[PDB]
Amino acid sequence: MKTITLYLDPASLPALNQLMDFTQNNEDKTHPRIFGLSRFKIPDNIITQYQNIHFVELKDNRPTEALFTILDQYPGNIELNIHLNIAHSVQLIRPILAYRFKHLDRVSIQQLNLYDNGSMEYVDLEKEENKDISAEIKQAEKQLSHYLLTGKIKFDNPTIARYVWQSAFPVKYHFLSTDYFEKAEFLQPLKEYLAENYQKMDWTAYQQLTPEQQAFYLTLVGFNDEVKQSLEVQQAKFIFTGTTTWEGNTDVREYYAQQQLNLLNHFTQAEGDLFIGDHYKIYFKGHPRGGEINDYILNNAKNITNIPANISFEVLMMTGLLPDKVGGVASSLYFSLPKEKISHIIFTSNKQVKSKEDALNNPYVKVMRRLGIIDESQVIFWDSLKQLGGGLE
Repeated sequence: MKTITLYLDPASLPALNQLMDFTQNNEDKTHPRIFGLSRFKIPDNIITQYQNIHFVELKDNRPTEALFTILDQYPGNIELNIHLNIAHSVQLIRPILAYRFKHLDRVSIQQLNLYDNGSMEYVDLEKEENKDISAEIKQAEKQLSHYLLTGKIKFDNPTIARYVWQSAFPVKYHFLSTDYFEKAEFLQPLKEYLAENYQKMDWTAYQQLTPEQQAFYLTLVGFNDEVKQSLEVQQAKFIFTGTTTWEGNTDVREYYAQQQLNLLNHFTQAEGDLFIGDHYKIYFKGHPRGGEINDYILNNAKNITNIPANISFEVLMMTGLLPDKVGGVASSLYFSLPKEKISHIIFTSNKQVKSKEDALNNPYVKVMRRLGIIDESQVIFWDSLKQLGGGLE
């Protein structure tokens, strides 16, 4: 038999873990590998070090049928070692299970490794409170058995279905928040069911790699030496999280840049309501779609160091380079952060959030509040902050 390893993820955090897995096994130059990581282009000069390495696109959270052509190149008995995004696991595995169904004499599933997308999974699990979780699990197990057999996907509970793979295959889950599973009383039947099949995401894997593997990993994830050096200064560090625009009663994008500068001043200036201290070196993490707003902010906040948007907070955590403090405009990204690193999260106006009270009801904010990761006082509504000038700095 031949093992083929498939790395599938439309998002970021599962791919970062899967690229770490690849790096840990990167002395094996010929192990068949299929990469379907929509957000990560593996550089040519890595690809050409490997044989039997293949690439598939994802569409609508499934590998395209081009996957079948690759698997057809392995005519013997093949075992699939599959890495997946938990939230998207059902769609991602569908063409794999379709291929298995068609080649049942030679294709088997060796094991699954599944990784959180992010706050998604937790926001979705919260919607299942008050259900009979034991009964939801058992029904999903039966519907998965039908899926693996007849090929008909229908889950009464798509959220719980993400967690019943052990009923069919060997599986390991890698969770952003094991505390959630262990402290959400309503999920105790699921926590017990998952048994030894889950662990916390391994944020220190990078530190155990050889120096050459560390460099390899940084190349895989697009974390170049310029940005890395900028984050190794022996000083306290604060990252401001930028946004795009919000409901400010104007379409003028410059207004939203100026207002984000005002929010930044409340962290950087002693006069600010959110003052972090004069001893922090300031960084800016623009929203990936901020575009020219990010240029406006960088230009008018002179002493700030830009962190490009492709460098996620998780890859900073994966490499041990998270700053000491993070604050600014809110996003579900904050769910991934250690509690000690979160300063203040500022909510802007939209359809669902028009006040601090609304912000406290935000779905990921609610999970974080239950887990004790933030206090309500760390949640700020944007227009509660007065206009504040910058400094000569």
